[PDB]
Amino acid sequence: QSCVWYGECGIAYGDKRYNCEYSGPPKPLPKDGYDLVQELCPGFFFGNVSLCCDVRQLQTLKDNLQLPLQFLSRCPSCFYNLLNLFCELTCSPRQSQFLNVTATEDYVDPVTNQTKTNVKELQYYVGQSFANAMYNACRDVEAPSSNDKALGLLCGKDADACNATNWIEYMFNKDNGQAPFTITPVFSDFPVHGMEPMNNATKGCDESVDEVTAPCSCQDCSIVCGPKPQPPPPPAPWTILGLDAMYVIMWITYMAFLLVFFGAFFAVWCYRKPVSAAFEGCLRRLFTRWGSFCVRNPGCVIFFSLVFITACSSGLVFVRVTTNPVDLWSAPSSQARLEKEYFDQHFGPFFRTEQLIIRAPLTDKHIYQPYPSGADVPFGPPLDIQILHQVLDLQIAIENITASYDNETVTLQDICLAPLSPYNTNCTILSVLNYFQNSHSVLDHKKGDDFFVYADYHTHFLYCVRAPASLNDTSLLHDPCLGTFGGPVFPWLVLGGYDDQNYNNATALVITFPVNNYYNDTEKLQRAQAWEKEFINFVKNYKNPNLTISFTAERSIEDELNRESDSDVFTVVISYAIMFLYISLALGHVDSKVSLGIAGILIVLSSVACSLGVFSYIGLPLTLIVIEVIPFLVLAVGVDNIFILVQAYQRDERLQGETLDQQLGRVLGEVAPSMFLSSFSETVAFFLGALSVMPAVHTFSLFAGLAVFIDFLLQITCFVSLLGLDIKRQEKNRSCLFRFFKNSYSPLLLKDWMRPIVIAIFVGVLSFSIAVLNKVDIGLDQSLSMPDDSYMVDYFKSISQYLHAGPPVYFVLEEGHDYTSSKGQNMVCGGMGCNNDSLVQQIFNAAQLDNYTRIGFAPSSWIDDYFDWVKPQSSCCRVDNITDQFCNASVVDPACVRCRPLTPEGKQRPQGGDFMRFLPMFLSDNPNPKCGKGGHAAYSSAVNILLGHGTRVGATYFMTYHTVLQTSADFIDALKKARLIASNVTETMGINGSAYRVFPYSVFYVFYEQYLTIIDDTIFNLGVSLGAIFLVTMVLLGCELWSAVIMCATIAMVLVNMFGVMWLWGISLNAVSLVNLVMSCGISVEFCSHITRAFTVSMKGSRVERAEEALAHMGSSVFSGITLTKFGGIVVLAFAKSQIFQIFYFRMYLAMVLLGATHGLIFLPVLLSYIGPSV
Ligand SMILES: *[C@@H]1O[C@H](CO)[C@@H](O[C@@H]2O[C@H](CO)[C@@H](O)[C@H](O[C@H]3O[C@H](CO)[C@@H](O)[C@H](O)[C@@H]3O)[C@H]2NC(C)=O)[C@H](O)[C@H]1NC(C)=O
Ligand SMILES: *[C@@H]1O[C@H](CO)[C@@H](O[C@@H]2O[C@H](CO)[C@@H](O[C@@H]3O[C@H](CO)[C@@H](O)[C@H](O)[C@@H]3O)[C@H](O)[C@H]2NC(C)=O)[C@H](O)[C@H]1NC(C)=O
Ligand SMILES: *[C@@H]1O[C@H](CO)[C@@H](O[C@H]2O[C@H](CO)[C@@H](O)[C@H](O)[C@H]2NC(C)=O)[C@H](O)[C@H]1NC(C)=O
Ligand SMILES: *[C@@H]1O[C@H](CO)[C@@H](O[C@H]2O[C@H](CO)[C@@H](O)[C@H](O)[C@H]2NC(C)=O)[C@H](O)[C@H]1NC(C)=O
Ligand SMILES: CC(C)CCC[C@@H](C)[C@H]1CC[C@H]2[C@@H]3CC=C4C[C@@H](O)CC[C@]4(C)[C@H]3CC[C@]12C
Ligand SMILES: CC(C)CCC[C@@H](C)[C@H]1CC[C@H]2[C@@H]3CC=C4C[C@@H](O)CC[C@]4(C)[C@H]3CC[C@]12C
Ligand SMILES: *[C@@H]1O[C@H](CO)[C@@H](O)[C@H](O)[C@H]1NC(C)=O
Ligand SMILES: *[C@@H]1O[C@H](CO)[C@@H](O)[C@H](O)[C@H]1NC(C)=O
Ligand SMILES: *[C@@H]1O[C@H](CO)[C@@H](O)[C@H](O)[C@H]1NC(C)=O
Ligand SMILES: *[C@@H]1O[C@H](CO)[C@@H](O)[C@H](O)[C@H]1NC(C)=O
Ligand SMILES: *[C@@H]1O[C@H](CO)[C@@H](O)[C@H](O)[C@H]1NC(C)=O
Ligand SMILES: *[C@@H]1O[C@H](CO)[C@@H](O)[C@H](O)[C@H]1NC(C)=O
Ligand SMILES: *[C@@H]1O[C@H](CO)[C@@H](O)[C@H](O)[C@H]1NC(C)=O
Ligand SMILES: *[C@@H]1O[C@H](CO)[C@@H](O)[C@H](O)[C@H]1NC(C)=O
Ligand SMILES: *[C@@H]1O[C@H](CO)[C@@H](O)[C@H](O)[C@H]1NC(C)=O
Repeated sequence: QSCVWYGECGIAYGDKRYNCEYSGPPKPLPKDGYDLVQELCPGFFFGNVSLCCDVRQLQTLKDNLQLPLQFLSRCPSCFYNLLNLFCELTCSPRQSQFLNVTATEDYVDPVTNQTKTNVKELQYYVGQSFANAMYNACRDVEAPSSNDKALGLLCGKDADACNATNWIEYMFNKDNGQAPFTITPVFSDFPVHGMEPMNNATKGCDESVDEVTAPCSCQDCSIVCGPKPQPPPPPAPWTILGLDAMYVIMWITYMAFLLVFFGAFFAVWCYRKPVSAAFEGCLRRLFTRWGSFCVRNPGCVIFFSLVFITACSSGLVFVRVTTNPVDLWSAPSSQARLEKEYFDQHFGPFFRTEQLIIRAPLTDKHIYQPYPSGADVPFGPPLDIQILHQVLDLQIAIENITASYDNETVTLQDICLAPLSPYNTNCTILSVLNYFQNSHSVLDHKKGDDFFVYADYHTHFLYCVRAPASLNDTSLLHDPCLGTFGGPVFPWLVLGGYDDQNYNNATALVITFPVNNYYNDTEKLQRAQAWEKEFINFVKNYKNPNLTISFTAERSIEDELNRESDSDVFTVVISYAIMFLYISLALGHVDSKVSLGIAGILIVLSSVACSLGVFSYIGLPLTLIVIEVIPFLVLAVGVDNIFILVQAYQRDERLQGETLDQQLGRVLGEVAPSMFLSSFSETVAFFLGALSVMPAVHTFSLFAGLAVFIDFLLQITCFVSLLGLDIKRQEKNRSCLFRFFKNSYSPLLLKDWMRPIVIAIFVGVLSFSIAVLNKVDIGLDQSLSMPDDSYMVDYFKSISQYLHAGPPVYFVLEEGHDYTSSKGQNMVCGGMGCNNDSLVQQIFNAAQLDNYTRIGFAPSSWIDDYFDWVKPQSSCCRVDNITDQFCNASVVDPACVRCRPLTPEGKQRPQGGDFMRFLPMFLSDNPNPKCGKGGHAAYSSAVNILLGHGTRVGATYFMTYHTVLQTSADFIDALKKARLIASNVTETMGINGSAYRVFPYSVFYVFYEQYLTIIDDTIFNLGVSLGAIFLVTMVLLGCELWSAVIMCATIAMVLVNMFGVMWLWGISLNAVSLVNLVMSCGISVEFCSHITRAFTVSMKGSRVERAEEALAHMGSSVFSGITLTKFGGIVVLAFAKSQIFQIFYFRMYLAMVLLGATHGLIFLPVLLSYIGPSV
């Protein structure tokens, strides 16, 4: 056997040369084009080659394969068979078996006068199962900038009826203009004329060609791609018989309660036919004696108390204020905080983002019609050419801003981040104008002639939203849309308002300005914030009636909070003014107590300032929010104690010749145990609520506890002396409620029929509260912490309404992994031979779910890219022969050799020291137009290399994006499921011990890690505070366990009803809701204590009469003392300016006050009447 048509001497036209005829033996290859044999069909290299082939023939094949390579190279198993059909067809060693030249003519040589016979025509025998396996396996390849089949672009006609036999005929036909001579294919599967066609092994778009080349994608093949994944949605509601299954357990219980209760009443109604006294007695004596002492030594007492106030409150000179949200809302040692500490150290902190959500309301969508052919494509309003010009103008102007600072200018070019610098230094700007490179000329330049435009910016947009990483349009335009900074711009980051793939339909435009964030550096942060201030002002004052901008900045939340935290002290001052007005006129009724009310307010403010100052000395910084919510609470408690004491005296009648000290000592000894119990129960409650892990609640709790305690002490002391002085005064000229409570309310409430109704109603409300308890929301909106008139609220609305991607995620593989071994790479890979449970594959599956696991996009790993780069076929890597230095992809090719040898052993992955030998050059590679993307603009940051000792790799991350996250529920779900993925990877890696582990890092993790344990945090906090209250009460009130248990049960009822009100007004259970509940459990005592003690210490006959006696006596002071004061306070606060107050403090306080009032003054009377301790 032998080949024909050897060499290429003839010429058809242009460069087309008819191959020369030569029917001799197959020519041993010259050892010269060994590389070509490894590129065209490596199936020939088993050296004795004896190939009929010629290198000018190999290179003219390669020249013809440019467009087929461009289309079918997407799926290697396809372009592989196509090659099998051409290499064998041209210079296979048994060419004569399946070939027969027909037409040949002399070719005169202008060099030798020697006639060389050209091959004008011949037939090529192709199997039918071969043409069938080829077309059917390549028929699915889609084209770029379209959703057609690449055969639609390679048949020469519509892709709907290009059969498999005709297309090969057209490919071999010179009628297209590419084939140098037309070949008539014969598709016979059996040897005819003694001529048997070629039938080599064949591979479809599903099977892979080599142990390193992944199969074709289901984008370009329909058979490879199967059933989608699906998670099971568990609601986990019990729903016993149709309803919440908690609505029924309670309704069922309540009916049982009402029957077992009225079935005992209506059942009896027919039946008509040293251990305690020793500690409670020394306190009375001590307090009487001390009150007498303070009443007869007023000068010394008041002077020492003022000296104490100043000595303690002068530490307010060292006051520091914390405004950085991380320190406020993040525990200094939480798991997420430690992960953020680890990420900022090895990869540098996450950058600062300044978004811009532009929208064009004044415009309608328009249609784009392709000239040659194609369905109509509608474009959203903002993708209009005029709107694009105006947005480009806005962006180019946003780049000017300089915002001088510290006597020096600070330009964006200076503060923004440029990944690949100092080679390219423009910087990262993520706008849809980067597809055109921010150029009016590039945006307007058209490539058509009158009556039609060939290409347009519509065409460019459509091509690169499909392929945003190209370096040229390569389709009648030949322009890249990679971006001025170098690196792709993903269409989901620069657009919004479209529908699930149709970036044509985008209704909004997103524009991001990434800025470097610095780790332990303040001049740079000051510089960035100084630029951001001017950016904000500019964007705020830009008019442009054609656009509706929703903007933000990294420093905008902090600015918003410093503006709301100073806009309500103007609120707190009116509150104290109304408190003083009420206190001055109501404290007894020149029967006016204005002088005494002023003294009480000054003692209270003194207590506030003193608390703040002592803790400033200790070093706890102020949150300025506390400094605003603390005064209200302290005023409430102080006014209650003052009124109790002053009124028991006012209501006290003097024995025989008593001057002043004896009466005051007697009144204080009989009133102090109660005031002391209330003050201590609240101090302990508050201090104990200062145990959670949140610096804002921690410090607030501490501050408020100390202020209340110090205020109690200072009041009881300076104020009892000053009360003695003022009582002496006025006795030289220098009740209507009590009648009611005893006269018409106490008797009514305690009748024998009204009591069962009241108890039933209150137990019913408690049952309701227990039923709807577990339906309380969890978390904070993050949009309600802002005023109403702010632009951040609008920005959050715009996000929720338009954006499609969320915050980026980094799956940080900690330091300690190998990376220099087959298995060490398989654990990390998302590739050919490495495992199916690897990190990248697991993140890929998670992204495939995208609703269950809130991870939206593929990992975009660096090791997969590195391997693609190092593969010899790619050829991007190329070293100098003598220097072992990185030869760029654009080089004269003087002496640079390929990095990996092009052999079967070199095809494998670089497992040994070549990995770490070539990795740095990759990470230093730039985006070369001939090579590709390079590994500098995307992975230089993502890979850490330790110098020396073999240059072992450090910590690396694989960053993907979250899905649009709109609510606290969304954020907590994202955190949880990211943790799940990380734990799976950590498990699968099978680490010896816990030397290292994978963990995900996102910006909001520190702010949302508290809601993964907030429920157990609430349980612990509430239980501990209530047990502390219980113990303090059962100790201080004597030793009666019955009174203490009744009071504790009433406060627990109050808390449960607090949770009911939470559910009912839409308050969430965050660390603020939790602080207020743990506080309320401490304020309830202030109500529940007076009534129960007035009941306990009484020696009348029946339970009803004891109840009415306690009600009259103490409740006349309790309704006027605590209720009205706290009510005036809350009604002034109802008009807030910061949202969080007006929602949580106002609602929580109104609920607490009115709930405690009702419980105390009604349910305590009746419950004691029924089951109170006898004596
Ligand atoms: C989201 O974008 C897609 C396309 O990117 C929109 O699909 C197109 O819908 C518009 C609506 O008018 C059609 O103009 C267009 O269909 C055109 O071409 C067909 C081809 O025969 C023609 O018969 C029609 O008359 C029309 O000219 C749609 N494109 C196709 C065929 O896919 C989709 O509607 C967008 N979503 C929204 C909210 O509009
Ligand atoms: C992932 O996100 C959500 C899953 O919660 C899915 O949302 C897609 O589109 C909108 C979202 O607002 C919803 O639309 C659906 O439209 C059809 C129209 O016929 C309607 O019959 C459905 O009842 C539903 O309203 C829907 O949440 C969702 N659509 C579908 C078909 O799921 C999204 O689809 C999810 N991704 C995948 C791949 O399912
Ligand atoms: C077509 O099939 C033939 C089968 O002989 C291939 O020829 C080689 O087959 C093996 C590699 O595929 C070699 O190990 C054999 O040495 C060699 N067989 C012969 C001719 O003796 C041929 O390579 C196939 N086509 C391609 C893709 O090269
Ligand atoms: C971004 O980098 C490009 C080069 O990569 C810089 O060069 C540009 O300079 C002018 C912009 O002011 C344009 O007129 C040039 O066309 C453009 N270079 C090329 C190749 O055309 C440019 O200065 C950088 N920034 C901007 C804003 O373009
Ligand atoms: C417009 C489309 C159809 C063109 C793509 C098909 C082209 C690239 C195919 C069809 C026929 C093929 C040619 C058939 C014959 C020869 C002669 C041989 O000694 C070198 C390869 C060469 C030159 C082939 C190059 C690739 C080729 C030209
Ligand atoms: C209110 C009492 C307990 C004092 C505490 C005041 C401060 C610490 C509270 C009040 C409002 C709160 C903010 C509410 C909203 C947000 C936006 C969110 O994306 C980050 C947390 C952050 C920033 C919270 C941090 C904590 C916060 C600032
Ligand atoms: C090739 O693939 C096509 C795709 O539909 C299929 O119809 C055809 O049967 C396949 N060829 C076979 C099975 O021989
Ligand atoms: C703003 O930018 C324009 C264009 O880059 C430039 O001409 C001008 O000097 C810059 N500064 C201005 C306008 O103050
Ligand atoms: C910067 O400071 C120097 C010295 O204080 C001063 O002379 C100079 O004017 C300042 N820069 C500008 C722009 O004014
Ligand atoms: C895109 O198109 C050209 C072909 O004209 C290609 O060679 C190159 O990769 C890109 N253009 C340039 C000028 O490099
Ligand atoms: C809006 O766009 C038009 C486009 O012609 C322009 O003339 C106008 O100045 C822009 N701003 C407006 C109308 O406020
Ligand atoms: C996954 O793990 C290995 C590698 O593929 C294999 O033993 C197993 O069958 C695979 N199965 C799936 C579903 O990935
Ligand atoms: C490249 O280096 C090899 C290694 O010794 C050497 O044999 C070869 O001659 C060198 N070629 C050139 C062009 O420097
Ligand atoms: C390519 O590498 C050469 C090596 O010296 C360098 O001079 C040139 O600037 C590089 N071009 C790129 C990275 O685009
Ligand atoms: C984590 O892995 C388990 C099996 O080990 C699997 O059941 C679960 O779905 C995985 N979680 C994901 C993929 O979020």
